[PDB]
Amino acid sequence: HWGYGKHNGPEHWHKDFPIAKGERQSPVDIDTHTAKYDPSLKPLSVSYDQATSLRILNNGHAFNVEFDDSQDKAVLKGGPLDGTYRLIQFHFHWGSLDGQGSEHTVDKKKYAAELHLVHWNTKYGDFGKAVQQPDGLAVLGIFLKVGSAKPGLQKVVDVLDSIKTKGKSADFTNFDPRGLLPESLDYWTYPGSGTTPPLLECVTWIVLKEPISVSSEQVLKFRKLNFNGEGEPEELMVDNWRPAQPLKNRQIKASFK
Ligand SMILES: O=c1cccccc1O
Ligand SMILES: [Zn+2]
Repeated sequence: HWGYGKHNGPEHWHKDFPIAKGERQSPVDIDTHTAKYDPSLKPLSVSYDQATSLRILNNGHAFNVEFDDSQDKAVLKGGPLDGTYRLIQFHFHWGSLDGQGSEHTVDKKKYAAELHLVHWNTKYGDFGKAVQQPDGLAVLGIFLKVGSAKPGLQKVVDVLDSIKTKGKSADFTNFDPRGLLPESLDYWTYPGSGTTPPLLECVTWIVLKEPISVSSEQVLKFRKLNFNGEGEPEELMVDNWRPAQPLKNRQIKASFK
């Protein structure tokens, strides 16, 4: 089955998921000079005050912090979006070394990691119906650089010992994802896809310009997780990023001058 190794990595995905070579795949390189300011974009509205986290799960490719999405509680709207998108989960992608790990790149620069806050369009009733639609998802992408610690990340780092291997979960209530956001909500946006199989082309990407800083100790702890299940040979969960894909017939728009 798919993964991030030599034999089952991103270059192989297209055999089981032909949409891998589709017209609006993600991630992409953001060429900052070629991304045009769009003064018709709105400010992003991130309303996470009532977000209810439930659980954290190692799914064998990342860890997901899952939210209760059965009511309108943690929503994204505005910016490029029409309508209301509900947060369902966040996760990260990261590297084996600080010099790589992000999925999106900025003028070919790779950040140490990238956070994805996944939201589904509430006009489609739930996540599963939303991923049958070209405007089903909105993903807020936030870059991580290594420097100062992010205090709001620490509750996540500290629970990872308890979900080391694939299939493990832990209760993870009362986690406030506002503590993962940078100061500025300036963003780039484009139409694209999920970045893991099944790579569905549902996503309005909203990629914040400002990274967050995390400490070397915080990212080191991500790197102790395992792709494998308990009792299987240990394979460190590192380099769980898909490289930049061809832009094709798309324009990346900037919310800022
Ligand atoms: O960020 C993601 C969002 C939606 C679907 C699939 C995979 C991802 O990494
Ligand atoms: Zn992701």
